[PDB]
Amino acid sequence: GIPGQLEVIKKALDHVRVGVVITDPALEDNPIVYVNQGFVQMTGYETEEILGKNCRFLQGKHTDPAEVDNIRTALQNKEPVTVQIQNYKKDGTMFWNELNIDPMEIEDKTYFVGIQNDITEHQQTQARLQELQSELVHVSRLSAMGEMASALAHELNQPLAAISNYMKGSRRLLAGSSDPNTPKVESALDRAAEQALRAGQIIRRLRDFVARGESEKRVESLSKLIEEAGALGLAGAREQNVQLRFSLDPGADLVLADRVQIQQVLVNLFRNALEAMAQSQRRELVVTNTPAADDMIEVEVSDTGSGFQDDVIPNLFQTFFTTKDTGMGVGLSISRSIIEAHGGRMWAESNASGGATFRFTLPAAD
Amino acid sequence: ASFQSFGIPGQLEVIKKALDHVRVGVVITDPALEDNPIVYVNQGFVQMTGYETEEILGKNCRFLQGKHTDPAEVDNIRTALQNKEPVTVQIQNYKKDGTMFWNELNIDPMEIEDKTYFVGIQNDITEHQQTQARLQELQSELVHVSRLSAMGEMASALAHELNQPLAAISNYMKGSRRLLAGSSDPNTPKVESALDRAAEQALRAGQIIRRLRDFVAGESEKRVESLSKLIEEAGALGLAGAREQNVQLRFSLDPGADLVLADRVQIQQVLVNLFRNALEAMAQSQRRELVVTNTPAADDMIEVEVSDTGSGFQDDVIPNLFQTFFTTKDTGMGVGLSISRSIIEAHGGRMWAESNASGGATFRFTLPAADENLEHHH
Ligand SMILES: Cc1cc2nc3c(=O)[nH]c(=O)nc-3n(C[C@H](O)[C@H](O)[C@H](O)COP(=O)(O)O)c2cc1C
Ligand SMILES: Cc1cc2nc3c(=O)[nH]c(=O)nc-3n(C[C@H](O)[C@H](O)[C@H](O)COP(=O)(O)O)c2cc1C
Ligand SMILES: Nc1ncnc2c1ncn2[C@@H]1O[C@H](COP(=O)(O)OP(=O)(O)O)[C@@H](O)[C@H]1O
Repeated sequence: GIPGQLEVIKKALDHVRVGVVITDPALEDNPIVYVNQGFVQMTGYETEEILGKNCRFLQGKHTDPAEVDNIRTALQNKEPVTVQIQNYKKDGTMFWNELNIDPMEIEDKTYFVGIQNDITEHQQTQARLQELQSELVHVSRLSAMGEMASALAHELNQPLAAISNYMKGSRRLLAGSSDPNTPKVESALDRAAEQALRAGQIIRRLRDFVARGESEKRVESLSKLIEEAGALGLAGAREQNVQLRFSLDPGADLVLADRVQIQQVLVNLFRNALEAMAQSQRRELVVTNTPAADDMIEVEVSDTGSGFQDDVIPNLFQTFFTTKDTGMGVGLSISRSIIEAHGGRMWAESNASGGATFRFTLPAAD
Repeated sequence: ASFQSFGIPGQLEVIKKALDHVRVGVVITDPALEDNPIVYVNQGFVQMTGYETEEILGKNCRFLQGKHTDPAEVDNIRTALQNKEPVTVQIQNYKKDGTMFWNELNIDPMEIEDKTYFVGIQNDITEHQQTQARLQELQSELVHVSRLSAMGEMASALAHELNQPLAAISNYMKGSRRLLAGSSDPNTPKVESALDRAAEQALRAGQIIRRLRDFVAGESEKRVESLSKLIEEAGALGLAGAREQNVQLRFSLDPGADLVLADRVQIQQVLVNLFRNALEAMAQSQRRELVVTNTPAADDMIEVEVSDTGSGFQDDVIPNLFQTFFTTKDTGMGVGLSISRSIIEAHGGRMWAESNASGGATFRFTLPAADENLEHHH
């Protein structure tokens, strides 16, 4: 019968996850007379702390008072109104409330039904999309320059190959020479050939690093990728009189990772450390790996550079945060997302020399 | 008898209407009836699926399933219901018009008195899944582009790295030639000739490496600048070698179409890049002539032209049919031109490329004039 039918739909209402309230405007200050379990879960308030209150109790410091005015106006004219608004859970947490209110007429009596949607997650995701799109535009000039470097490097292969052929041909001809100086010319040529090979390796590394590529997680040696990242990222270090120390542990060497991504994380720490040590009297860079909890391996990169002022540390990883006049402030933000996608954490601290120490973790392999 | 809210039928109507304002899909089924038919459905479900209430009531909800519905996740539901268990699946369903949508389905048993009902909550999350896929594409794109930009930040250090083995090679072969001097072996001149060709290739290599520093910065700020001064300074850097290459320089600069709003350093970089490209383009060429002019243009701009008689830009640039735009190819020079164009556009101007009668290249760009009227002055 009609009761029983009522009981069925009320229980169904408590299973919808959106918040549902009904207010009775014939009662002083338009109080909530019905609330479903969805609104309870959403707001953190118990039913007894909701029923009999006007809905404005969800409002707080950063609630837009003009969108509040939009609500009040719509209700005075018994008009429907949709609004996205700042509300507050019982524990004080802000949520974004997408509010939909409609007048209802039952037996010639007006009620208002409110449907509330917590869209905080939705707004976070949208903000993240906008932010990613913005970071891409932010680094586009530098990325073009990286493309130009890769392309010029590739073009460099051609005269190098020609130099090799000329030296190879020359060695052929010198084979028939009995001149006393002929061994010395051959030595010079071999040494030149070594240099051609080393120039070739620099090009190879640059080009492998910028390639779009496969993106698989695989068993990788930390020793190997630290040296690979160092070859790229630590250029100029010897000339800057920076003392490099890689203190590695062979028992903690294999991780599960996309090696180029871990390389780019290390390249960024290295370039940042060299920049931070530019005006430093002592210049020492230490890289260390150790076993860590939950079958992880922790990598530490420490420098003796200008380090971190007291207010700085909790901003380091924030997108666009930089202390440099020409900074982008994306490097650390991108690195942390790579590390978290590999299942680890990345963090920073001041060290005892007044410089900076960065740590990250990756899962150990077998 | 009871007034309005105080009464049962009034209450039923109020809650019925409330449920119809819930935009989520809500269905109630009755498992005591054959094949567990739907006995209640809200307007939310009507809106979501495209079916009217009359086309829903009395059916088993599997009627939304179709071609690419996962039988695994269907079986998961079937099992869970037989054991009166809550269940959530994300499943593929189809609207009345055949459109596929992603249905996040929450199903719970309800007891009203001693009777079991099932309540199903449906959410179309198709757009949510798309936003997630897009987010992952952008993240992945950023991670890649980020490696490129790390290398871009290191452009100058990369040049320094590459310069060392090249300089060593040149010295080894200069030293070798001295050692060969006065050898009486008849193959010696063939060796010397090869060493010299190799010395030339080493220099070519150095020219290529030097281009890495074309756009290396410093913070940029625009000021009133003299085009003629900019052109002169860029000439001294980029055209040193024109005499030895026997390139004729013909500069028709207009005093009084001279002042622009510009970043001195960036604009010099654009000019030096054009000047170097023009020299390279005119090596192995017949007529060797470089023309630079500046001229008032529309919308308060000044237009600069750099024309050569070289072999053309077809390896580095693809101009559109109207020669109002160009697409850069994946070469050192092509990417350099795209950086130059980006610098000009950040100055408010345009850069473009035309063929000329020599079969060479003409590049043109605009910068805002520091004075609001020329060109209506002739
Ligand atoms: C059915 C209904 C639901 C409402 N839900 C909310 C809500 O979830 N959050 C909120 O801040 N205000 C909500 N309001 C609005 C407040 O109750 C009040 O109308 C608003 O603050 C404007 O009135 P005022 O200027 O007197 O505060 C709701 C109003 C109605 C009628
Ligand atoms: C309350 C309720 C709501 C349901 N909603 C859907 C739905 O929206 N889409 C769907 O494909 N199946 C839905 N189902 C599941 C189907 O009715 C059916 O249980 C499923 O196909 C498994 O049973 P079967 O293998 O006999 O077809 C729902 C089931 C219940 C009890
Ligand atoms: N090794 C380091 N020593 C001191 N400060 C650092 C170091 N690495 C990063 N930082 C600080 O973190 C900020 C953000 O760095 P990052 O995200 O790589 O972007 P950017 O280098 O463009 O600023 C830097 O501007 C600097 O303030």
